[PDB]
Amino acid sequence: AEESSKAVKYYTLEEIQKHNNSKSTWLILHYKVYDLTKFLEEHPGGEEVLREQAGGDATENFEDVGHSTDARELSKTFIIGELHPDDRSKITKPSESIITTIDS
Ligand code: HEM
Repeated sequence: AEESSKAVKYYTLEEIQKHNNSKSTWLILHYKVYDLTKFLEEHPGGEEVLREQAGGDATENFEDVGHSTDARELSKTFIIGELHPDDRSKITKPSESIITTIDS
């Protein structure tokens, strides 16, 4: 009648957590929110690879897998929003420090 709205722009860890279905594959990369549902098809690992990560900040993982500057840039095509102040500094800014010392 007289209104409009779209583009998540800013979502909460929960909002993204709710979206973890092949239909609502939402995840957070680096600190933004991307629509995996739009990047489902694509990806070598498959659609799940994204779904299995959809439902929160996948960066924490996507960082280990060590994606390519292309994969990251490509995600910019799915970017629908970003993590709000509800869990920004909670995920925002990637980082990981683990000691690797195995043998098997
Ligand atoms: C929003 C984030 C993601 C995007 C846009 C993305 C994109 C891609 C792309 C383009 C590739 C092909 C090679 C490359 O990395 O450039 C790839 C491969 C892969 N990704 Fe992701 N990925 C994302 C998140 C993840 C997460 C969270 C995991 C782990 C849970 C994951 C696991 C893998 C694996 C195992 C491969 C296959 C390895 C290979 O191609 O040799 N990805 N991803």
